[PDB]
Amino acid sequence: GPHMATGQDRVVALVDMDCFFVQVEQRQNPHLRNKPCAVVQYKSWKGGGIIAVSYEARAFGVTRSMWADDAKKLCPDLLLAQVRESRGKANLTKYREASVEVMEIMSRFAVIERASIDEAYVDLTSAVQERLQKLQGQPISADLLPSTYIEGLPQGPTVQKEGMRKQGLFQWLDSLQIDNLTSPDLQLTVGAVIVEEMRAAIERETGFQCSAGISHNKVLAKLACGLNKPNRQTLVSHGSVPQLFSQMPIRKIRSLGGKLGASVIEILGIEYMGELTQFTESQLQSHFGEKNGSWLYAMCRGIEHDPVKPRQLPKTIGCSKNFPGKTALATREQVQWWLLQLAQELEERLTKDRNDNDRVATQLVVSIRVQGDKRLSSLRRCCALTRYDAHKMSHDAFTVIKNCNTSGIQTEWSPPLTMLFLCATKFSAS
DNA sequence: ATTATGACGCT
DNA sequence: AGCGTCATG
Ligand SMILES: [Mn+2]
Ligand SMILES: [Mn+2]
Ligand SMILES: [Mn+2]
Repeated sequence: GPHMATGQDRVVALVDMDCFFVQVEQRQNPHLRNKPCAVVQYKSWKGGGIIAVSYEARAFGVTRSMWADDAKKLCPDLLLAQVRESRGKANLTKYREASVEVMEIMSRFAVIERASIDEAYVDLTSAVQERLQKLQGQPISADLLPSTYIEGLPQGPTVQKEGMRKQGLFQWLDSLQIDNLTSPDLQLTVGAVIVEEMRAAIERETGFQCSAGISHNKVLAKLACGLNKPNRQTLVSHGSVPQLFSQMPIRKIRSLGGKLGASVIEILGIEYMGELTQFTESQLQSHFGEKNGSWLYAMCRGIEHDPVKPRQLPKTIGCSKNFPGKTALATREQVQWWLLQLAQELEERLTKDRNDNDRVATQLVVSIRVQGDKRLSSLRRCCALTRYDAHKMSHDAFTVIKNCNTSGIQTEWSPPLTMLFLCATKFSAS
């Protein structure tokens, strides 16, 4: 009735860089621009594993996780850029620095939450109130929203993509009641104006294009961002949620793409996010736990309260390498050499971090995988991180993993190691 | 033999 | 603390 809280109090955007590592490489090498191209890690095994794909190449079926040799079967003219290798491993510094460029631009408009190397949520509620006070009642011109889709429109009583985008936007803007600064649809619209400006600033100042979603919470903003890529933004209003969710597979919503979403589907006998509305909050909590159940109950109605956290920097700084199949580490000298390689990269990144961000890590986490273990991590052990020195860090990691060697020979390592991972955590202002 | 990250929930 | 899940450039 009048006391139902519809979760329309915030304006939240999710900005995601289009095929990010590809764009970084295309900015650096103009010969790659506007071409089918992909970014690969390594090269010897099947041409390298693809981790990013330009939209031109996606049209040929090239995807992330493809081996480049297989991708070349789909797209023989595919161009490839390789991630830098340093100390025997992939080194992603170039992409982390490019990410910082984008994040610093976004931070000029509002508080952001770094959600990945190429995406950030934006809490625009306050910026929207500001812009609405500046608009002094003036209507919102379509010219202010030149790359915005309104999800669900056009509807009701041109066969070109841009024509439909414009028709839907016109329908939306024509319905807009711009006379109260408290309408959630108006607030979302102003949010989209701001996101147009933010995306223009990112492209002007970095060369990088991005997509974005604008809605009332993080989950809807992320979902919205995916609806119209690349180089476009999408507004998902509260009112669009019933129709949008009525045919939305459950796995498309962030956090439901894995085992939990599979159990929602199997236990409840449903397929689409909207079907969740027919269950009581207690029913959902009974199957999926109190937190998940309350979250699902609100989220299938378009409502979620998870805040945009004020955090532009990563909480951990880590280094990892797999040693698959026959290249697993089987001698103590091997394990120690690779721990040193990882620790040297970690030292370099940590020292840069301390200089840039006025903080120091205080905990070192060591994770390994042993051959024949199905898990991603066989074992995790922590120890104190008291100095940014790679030799000490690698000695300490060896000390906390040494008792895993079930070999009679101390020169051999059994069972061989298929993964090493060093992660610095628990940062403190320095 | 996708690999290299990173956040967060659970107990 | 150590383990598992989700995301996935
Ligand atoms: Mn992206
Ligand atoms: Mn992303
Ligand atoms: Mn992606």
